[PDB]
Amino acid sequence: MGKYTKKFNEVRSTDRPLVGGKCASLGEMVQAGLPVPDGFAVTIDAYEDFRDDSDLRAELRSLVFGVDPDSSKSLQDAHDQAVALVLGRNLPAAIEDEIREAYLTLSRETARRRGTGDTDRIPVAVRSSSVDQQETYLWVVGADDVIAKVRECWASLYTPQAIAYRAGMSETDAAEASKISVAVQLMADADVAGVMFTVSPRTGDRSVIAINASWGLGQSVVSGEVTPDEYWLSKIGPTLTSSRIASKEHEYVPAPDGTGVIFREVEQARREVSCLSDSELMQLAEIGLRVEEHYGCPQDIEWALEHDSDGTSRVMLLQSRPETNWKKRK
Repeated sequence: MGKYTKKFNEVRSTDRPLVGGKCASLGEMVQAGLPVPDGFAVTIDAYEDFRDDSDLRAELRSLVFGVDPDSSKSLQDAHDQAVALVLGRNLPAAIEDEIREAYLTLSRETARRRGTGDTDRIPVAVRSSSVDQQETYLWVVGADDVIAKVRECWASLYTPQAIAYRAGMSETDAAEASKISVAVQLMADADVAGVMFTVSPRTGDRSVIAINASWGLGQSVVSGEVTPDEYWLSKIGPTLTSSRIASKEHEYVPAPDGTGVIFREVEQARREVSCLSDSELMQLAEIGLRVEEHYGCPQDIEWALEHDSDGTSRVMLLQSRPETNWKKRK
């Protein structure tokens, strides 16, 4: 059937009926040639056919429609019971196996691409996706945890707040507002990571690109636990105009078992070397231009770079927002 998961490369914008907003979002981006972490959507029908396999639907509705919406003890109660069922009832085999298979596919493809161990335990993020509250689990490892966290996502539909808000609506609306999708995406396993601005934070010059980069996970650069290398390009060209290479003393990497990060020392030989090649700056610079023309304002981008087993450098776009000062001023 194939009804329950869809790879990101195949999700379009016009798939909002089946994957929701966040996921059709990520779909248009890949489509616009913006390289977001690879993964798949768990489609709205995974949750839908779950609640329809037994009386589960009637009972959750009953619970939501039952509540004293001005009593907190009423919301707690309904929340508790609702969640127990959402994590508890049997998941239909067709749903479970497809989610399992989609994850194994991602893990094997990735282990091939990264040229790392094919151990079916690739770390992923799992994040909820309303059809029109964000739940996020990071560093999820193995098919069992993916299934477990996908269910947690479905359960977050039944917070005190979320219940109270649907308890109001017409049955139609609550049914439509109970639809959910789930995104399963690679955690980065960055060789180099960092941030990029398509405007100078300092001057508000919108004709330059600033990249701050360090070894391993972007966390060391985002949290200021390392002194990054700094590069400046002009957009016209693009032309590299300036670099400043630091002693990069620490990095974060994935934990071996994939469940967290670990802080460690960058060994001598790598500390004072430039962590981005001239071709990689140009890759990054080009993605910044794409990303900024897509959104239509200057960006503050968080990126990662992986070197694939064959050798090609692959840039991942992890997050992106308007650059704050440009925005503050405006």
